[PDB]
Amino acid sequence: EWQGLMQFTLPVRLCKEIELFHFDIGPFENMWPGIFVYMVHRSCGTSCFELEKLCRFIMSVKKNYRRVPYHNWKHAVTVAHCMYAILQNNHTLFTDLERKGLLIACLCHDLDHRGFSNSYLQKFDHPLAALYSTSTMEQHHFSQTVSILQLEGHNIFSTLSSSEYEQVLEIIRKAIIATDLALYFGNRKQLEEMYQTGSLNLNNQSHRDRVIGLMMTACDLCSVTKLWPVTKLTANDIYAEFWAEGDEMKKLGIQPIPMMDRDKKDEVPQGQLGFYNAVAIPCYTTLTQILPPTEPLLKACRDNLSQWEKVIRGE
Ligand SMILES: Cn1ccc2ncnc(Oc3ccc(Nc4nc5ccccc5[nH]4)cc3)c21
Ligand SMILES: [Mg+2]
Ligand SMILES: [Zn+2]
Repeated sequence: EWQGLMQFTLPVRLCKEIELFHFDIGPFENMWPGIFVYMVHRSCGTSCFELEKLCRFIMSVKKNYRRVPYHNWKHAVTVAHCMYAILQNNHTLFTDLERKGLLIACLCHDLDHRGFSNSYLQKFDHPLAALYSTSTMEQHHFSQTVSILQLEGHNIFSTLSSSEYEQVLEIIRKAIIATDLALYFGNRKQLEEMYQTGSLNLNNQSHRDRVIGLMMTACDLCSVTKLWPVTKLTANDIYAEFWAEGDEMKKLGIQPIPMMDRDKKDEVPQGQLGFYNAVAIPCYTTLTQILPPTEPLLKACRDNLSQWEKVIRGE
């Protein structure tokens, strides 16, 4: 498996399209791992990692994604691609070590996701909720990454110094924890505060960490920044999984919130519009303000929002 991956070269007809924010990995399933290789080479250099160790890592990450409807291997690569495009349009603002870490983090941010929310696992007293009280799945996701890195021939940061190793693990740690949507609101409120007061300093490490946190959220939800046909199909995958979580509550004899209730299928468009306005728009809006080149994401988000309006209005 990892043998054929090293030989892979990306089709030339996709060299300029892959750089676009709205790029859809959808119809390139068996190219996905090589696409991640491509992106890492272009953003961090070809002589950044040993190819063998990197390919072993990608393949092990792949297999440790469960066959769930949304939080699966495809989602990982999609989030990784969004991050790539962000980093490519903001060349100088991020260090070499941050580029390596963030792309790895995006690929690993949902490792061994069971298809259940933190809310579900905490309610029903899951061993993972017993272990990690808050940001349950996210701490597991990172745990999983560490385990994979500590496998033989999988340590892709082996060439980095002892000091550089513990720095990139912290960058990875924070980026993955930040993908907990519950933490997003506080983060974005703080970043908006700093912008309008003009107290935002990118020399400030804790300010850097916050900006990165927002980038993680923006990449995580980047399905809303694709073209309407792609976005609509991704919406189907999210709800299929949400509804599967809903069914598991019904089997336990407990009625789930309408978001996860499949009998509330009609209220999906209204739920979507609400989500775009409350969560998606402010996200990409604040990100655009901090990183102006990321504007095509906001533009793309506005487009889809208006499409859900047409749905609600029946057009
Ligand atoms: C996580 N995620 C990543 C990308 C992405 N794209 C779209 N939706 C996402 O997640 C949701 C899904 C649903 C809701 N709300 C909701 N309210 C409802 C009320 C009734 C019925 C369904 C309802 N659904 C909010 C967020 C996405
Ligand atoms: Mg997650
Ligand atoms: Zn995710």
